[PDB]
Amino acid sequence: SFHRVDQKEITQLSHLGQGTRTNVYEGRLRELRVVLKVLDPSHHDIALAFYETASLMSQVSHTHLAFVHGVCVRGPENIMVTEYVEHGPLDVWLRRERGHVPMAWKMVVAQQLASALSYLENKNLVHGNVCGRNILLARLGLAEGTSPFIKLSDPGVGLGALSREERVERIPWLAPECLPSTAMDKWGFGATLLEICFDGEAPLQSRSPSEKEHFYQRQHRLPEPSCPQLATLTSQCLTYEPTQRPSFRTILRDLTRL
Ligand SMILES: CNc1nc2[nH]c(-c3cccc(CNC(=O)COC)n3)cc2c2c1ncn2C
Repeated sequence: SFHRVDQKEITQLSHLGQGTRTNVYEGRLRELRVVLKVLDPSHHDIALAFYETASLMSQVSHTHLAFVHGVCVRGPENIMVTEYVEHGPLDVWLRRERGHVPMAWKMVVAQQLASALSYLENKNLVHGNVCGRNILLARLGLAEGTSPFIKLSDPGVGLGALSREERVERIPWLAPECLPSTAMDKWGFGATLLEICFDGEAPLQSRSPSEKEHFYQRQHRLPEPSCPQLATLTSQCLTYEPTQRPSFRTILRDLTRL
């Protein structure tokens, strides 16, 4: 279930970048500034995983979740119309501001992200693509006495429809059980906290596919974060056994208790 957008209602503007089986553009709806996620020419199983994401995102509402306006489906074209968030992806921003992002700023982002994921967990919904690229900055929190404001974006094509090579490319955000899950987002959240702590440089992100697969096969563990208040929590989320990961209710409480 999602809103159908007619092709006449959307205008495509400049290219923002590439996603998994997609090209992202700034656009106009009706006029409202939006983002257009244009799926590549695809088989039906890929387009169905794109529809499942649009349906998931159309049935949720949370202050830290990005809005989905609908989907344009006509012949070979599939375009998801999503919320344009003022300052774009968190990973890109963190890399530009490297060395100048305070610890307190990172803690706020962590709590907002846990609140969005606690909301999804309570509705028994899995995101499957938690990473810095999918976290959007609505407010920067740069001025004295202000705080950042993030929105978790849609997960794009569902993990279940991707190739093994594409899953390997998602290491370290990919939960290890997904390599060959109501707990996969806890691992994705933990790897995103490391990515945030390291100013947008996630561990392993540069390693070759075979090096990434060996790390998981041997159950080597990711580094401790540079934020000392997040070390216990990241270690608990980044456990190979899925049943040992804490719930987002616990994660969100553990963050408020710091
Ligand atoms: C400003 N608002 C938004 N910007 C976005 N950029 C991307 C995006 C996606 C893939 C690769 C890149 C990297 N490209 C650059 O660094 C060059 O910059 C143009 N960027 C998605 C996205 C977005 C926004 N609001 C909602 N969403 C989903």
